[PDB]
Amino acid sequence: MLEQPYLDLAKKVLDEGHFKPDRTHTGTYSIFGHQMRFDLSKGFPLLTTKKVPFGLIKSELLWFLHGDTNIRFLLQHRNHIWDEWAFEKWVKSDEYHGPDMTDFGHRSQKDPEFAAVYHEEMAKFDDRVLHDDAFAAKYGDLGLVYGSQWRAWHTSKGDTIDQLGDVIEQIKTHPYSRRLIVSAWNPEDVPTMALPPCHTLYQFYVNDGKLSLQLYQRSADIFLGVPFNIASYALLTHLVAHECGLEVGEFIHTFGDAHLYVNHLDQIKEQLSRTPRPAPTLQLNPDKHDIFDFDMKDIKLLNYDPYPAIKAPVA
Amino acid sequence: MLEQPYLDLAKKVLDEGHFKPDRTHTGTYSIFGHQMRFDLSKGFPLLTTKKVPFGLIKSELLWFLHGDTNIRFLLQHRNHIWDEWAFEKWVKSDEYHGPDMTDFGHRSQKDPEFAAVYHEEMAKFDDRVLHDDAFAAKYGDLGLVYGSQWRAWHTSKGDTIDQLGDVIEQIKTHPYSRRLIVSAWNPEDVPTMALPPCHTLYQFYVNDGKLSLQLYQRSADIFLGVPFNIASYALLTHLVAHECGLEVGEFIHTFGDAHLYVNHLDQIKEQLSRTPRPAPTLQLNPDKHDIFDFDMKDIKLLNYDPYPAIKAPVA
Repeated sequence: MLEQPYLDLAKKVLDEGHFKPDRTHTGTYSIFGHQMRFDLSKGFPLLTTKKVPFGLIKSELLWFLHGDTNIRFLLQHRNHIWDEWAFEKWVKSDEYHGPDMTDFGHRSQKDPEFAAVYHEEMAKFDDRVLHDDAFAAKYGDLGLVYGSQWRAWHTSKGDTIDQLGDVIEQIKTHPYSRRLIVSAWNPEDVPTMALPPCHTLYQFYVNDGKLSLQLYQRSADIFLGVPFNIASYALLTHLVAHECGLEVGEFIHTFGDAHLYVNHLDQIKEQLSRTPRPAPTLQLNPDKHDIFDFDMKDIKLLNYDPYPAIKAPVA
Repeated sequence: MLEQPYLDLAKKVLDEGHFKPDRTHTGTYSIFGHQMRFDLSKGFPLLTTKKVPFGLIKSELLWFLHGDTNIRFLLQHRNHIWDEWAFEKWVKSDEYHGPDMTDFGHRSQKDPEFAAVYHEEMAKFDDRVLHDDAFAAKYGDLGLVYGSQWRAWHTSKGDTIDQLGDVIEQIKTHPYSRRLIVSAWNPEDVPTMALPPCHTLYQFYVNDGKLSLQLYQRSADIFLGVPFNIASYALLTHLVAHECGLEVGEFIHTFGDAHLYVNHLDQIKEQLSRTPRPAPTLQLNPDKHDIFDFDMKDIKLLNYDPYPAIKAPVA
């Protein structure tokens, strides 16, 4: 069944994982080193064993593909995956004259109404970003995010390299290249910043007139993360394939540390007693071929009949 | 037997490989995506099924570890793996007033005496590098090599980051880090240069008080390359383990494109009918713990009883 390499990872982490005290200790089971393959000709590897929001995914991949870094795009799509980040830096100094929130991702988890403060304060911020150009520009731009380092790497000599656009230029002239590699890792930014990338490095490849893609992800959350990630890059594999006129091969997900957090073993345990269903067909716009000029309504997904989504808390 | 994951790779490439016209077409069998593990507590994964020069390896890793980039070190150790590179750039313009050699790695393969010209000319160059400070400085320094981008990455603001030395600083304070990553890939240099790295990215990890290491190599030569590479990084895993006071775990070799060139199928076929022997024990100096201050005579290897080495031509 298409998503089984998923399910197998978590079976592995569960009974082969190691405990690491490593958060704020908190706990994890973690394996170092794992490839996993998906044949993208069988289906779209959106997990059927719990409902996953494909639109939070195809929006987030369209931000990346537009070279975007400002929050505002996403919040114009009901997409709240990046908020936390920007809001933190908002609640840092100035206009911010309101209720401090150090460790709000904990005080707002070990709360009751420390949740409503944050959730009004965030209601607020998200609205500031939405309408105050002025504001948006300053706080909603996160600056170093994936779309930034995919499409505009700052080079020592002053320019900006569209690292993806050039690799897409070599798929079409040099399909047999062994260097079709985009990095999001920058040695010097890496230690200043909040979130050194998980989705560290990717290489494409061509044979048989089909595109296969390989991701090196450095840290992973089996429960809450990996189901969403499989789809971002399985979609990337389909639109680059789509634009370079080739067919979709395979998506290979390689992990350095994979880990399940301890508060997720319950859910992941229950998910596992379910039985994967025939997976959705992905299907994109022929009349449109400009992928950096794609919008929402041109990637369509059909026949995703999941099981119920499982709520879990993030750790 | 310790080196079997090797042997299995080539069995895979051989009967699962694809033909790619991709050199100067010339031919290869190539797979995209492969992890491979070595438990470094069983032995040192220096192939027993053909003689491999461990000293060409432990010298080359000491150049890297000294932040070195000049050829001269290596040529002071009978180490000719990097020559070709430097010599090419020598035979580019000036003092060079001698027999052009465009495509000498072919004219000097599809030759007879076009070999003696090169091999006197190179005798010569190597000697220039050896004794002419002046010269060495200019031609024997290759500039962007692994030791350069491990220990002195040029950052946009003017400094040089000792990316390895800092990660070795975090093994000892932050052993449970999920970011123990050194890159040799630089987005902007990458397209100017000759040889964009194969040994692209590496991450270390700690559990159980033992160090395991993971390499992402982007292109690989199963026959002539991979046996030498397994040892460079299996040695790195032992000396970092050695200096951070921890034990040696495992070495995980992940490959994007693995490939065997067509002129190597014979040899690799014959190697495979051999039967791997108990592997050598690696053993390093206790009194010395400064690994960047290591020299040759402090890494010792014992009990390597290989089969005969198999000569093959490079393609």
